[PDB]
Amino acid sequence: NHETFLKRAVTLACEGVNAGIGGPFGAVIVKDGAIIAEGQNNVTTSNDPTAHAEVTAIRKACKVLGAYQLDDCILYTSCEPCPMCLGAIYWARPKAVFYAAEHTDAAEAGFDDSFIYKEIDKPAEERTIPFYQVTLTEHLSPFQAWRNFANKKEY
Amino acid sequence: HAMNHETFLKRAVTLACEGVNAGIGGPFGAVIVKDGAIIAEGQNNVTTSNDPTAHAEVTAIRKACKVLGAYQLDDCILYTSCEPCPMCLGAIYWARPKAVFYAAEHTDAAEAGFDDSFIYKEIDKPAEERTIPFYQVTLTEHLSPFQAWRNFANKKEY
Ligand SMILES: [Zn+2]
Ligand SMILES: [Zn+2]
Repeated sequence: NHETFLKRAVTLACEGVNAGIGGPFGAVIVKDGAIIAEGQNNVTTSNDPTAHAEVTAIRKACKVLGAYQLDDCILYTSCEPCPMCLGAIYWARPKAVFYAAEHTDAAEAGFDDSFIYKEIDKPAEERTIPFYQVTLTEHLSPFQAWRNFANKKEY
Repeated sequence: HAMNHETFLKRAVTLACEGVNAGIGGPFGAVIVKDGAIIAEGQNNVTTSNDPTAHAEVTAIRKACKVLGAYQLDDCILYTSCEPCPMCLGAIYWARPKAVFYAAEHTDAAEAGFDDSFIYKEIDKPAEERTIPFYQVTLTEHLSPFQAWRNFANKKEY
């Protein structure tokens, strides 16, 4: 069944492109043998650069589950997750990920997937989008608030 | 009142503290600035929105794009209370603001119990050996989406 679900993700990626929804990426999230949510890249039609197929599928699955974690779920994606989506997977915590195409296939199609992976390893200020650290005396204050917030929900 | 980077970062830190104390979510805040003014603010809201992608930076990016009616953050600067985790660093690169300023570091988030540092380390592990394993499966049709894209005349690049 892993192949079946991955084939569905690839079909969704093609359909997304051909219907003008977005980019060539699709994803499916499964739990207990049932698809709980699907996603297609929809960045340009939703004015949301975070609306990658995997992110969209994660958001929709979490809404169906009424949860912020993907306990016992498997994510199937048409292409290896980019850094944003790999991060989203680690915050959502499904049990496994299956993918077909690789980041190099996305890069060959003109996308920044590979470039972003490489930017992570560059020194912060030399990144194409520079990242500057600034010292603030109260930079740990949010963490102190968190420690003292009795009704917190960990994530 | 002259503004500087520290002033926008302090607003991000205030948003992080107030987001925790109002029960919105985690100890992280962010603001997006354009033309010297804040155009969107974000607070981590993962557990109240049932959305593990709702980090402060992602929320601020989403809101700013809605304000601008765009999917890019042309000429914007992002200020965040803590160094972006891998998800948010990726979101920044897909949104394309000009620069990012941050106060606390990934090590501070890790010391407070968050997975920020862990995820950066996981990127470098072989896919199948990751704590959340990533399995590549060969499908004959794996390039079909990209062929569709190359042939879709009205595509909008991003
Ligand atoms: Zn992605
Ligand atoms: Zn983040």
